[PDB]
Amino acid sequence: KKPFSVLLMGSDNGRADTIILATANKQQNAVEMVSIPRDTKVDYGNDIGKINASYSNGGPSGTVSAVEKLMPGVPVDYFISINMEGFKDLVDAVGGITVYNDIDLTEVNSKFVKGNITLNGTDALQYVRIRHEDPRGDFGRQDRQRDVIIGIANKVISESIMKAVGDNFQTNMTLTDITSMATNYSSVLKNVDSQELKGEGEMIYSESYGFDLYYFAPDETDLERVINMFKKSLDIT
Repeated sequence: KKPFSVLLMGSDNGRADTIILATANKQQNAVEMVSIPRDTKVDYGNDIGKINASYSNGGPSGTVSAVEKLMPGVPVDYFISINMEGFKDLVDAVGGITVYNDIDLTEVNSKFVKGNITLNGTDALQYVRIRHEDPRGDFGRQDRQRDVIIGIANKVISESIMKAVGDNFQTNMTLTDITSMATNYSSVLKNVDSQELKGEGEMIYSESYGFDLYYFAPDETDLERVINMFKKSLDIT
């Protein structure tokens, strides 16, 4: 059971407003996720850009190509993109997820109490989009993002639900693909470590628009740490 990767995407011309790369490994028995910031700078040649805009080129496959260029060593095996509608459905189509909420967030929704809570599509999205209310800042939105993704995955392993979500869901994976994963990599959900690519933001003037835009310069040092980590996650050929 060779380990594999899958680029998780969240949309909303079109853009990839959330980009998460993940690796599952039966041996190591763990999931390794990395959320690359949506503003990550990318060269086109001659013209710079934000990684989230790689969606414009060929839909999702485009972003996949941007993540692979951004991670030369690392190979992206599968991809799965959903817009927010597709998200809401997906959660309900699986009966709603369940997650451990770290902090009292009842000021956003009475259900966002402490401990394990159950959320339906709408409620899950309201959970994930929280911000000011969570004292943990970006890492906070990051945990919550993670929790919902694993919460959705623990349900999936307990299908033709790709009909209830349909058009808002896109994956190069097949039906027999998901099947094999639930029946072989189920264990990989025991250990799940997600982290955010470290770097710095910067304002670089734009010739087309007429002003400075925002870009994220990932730390060259950490980019390798995570690149090699992913290679070690997939057993470098």
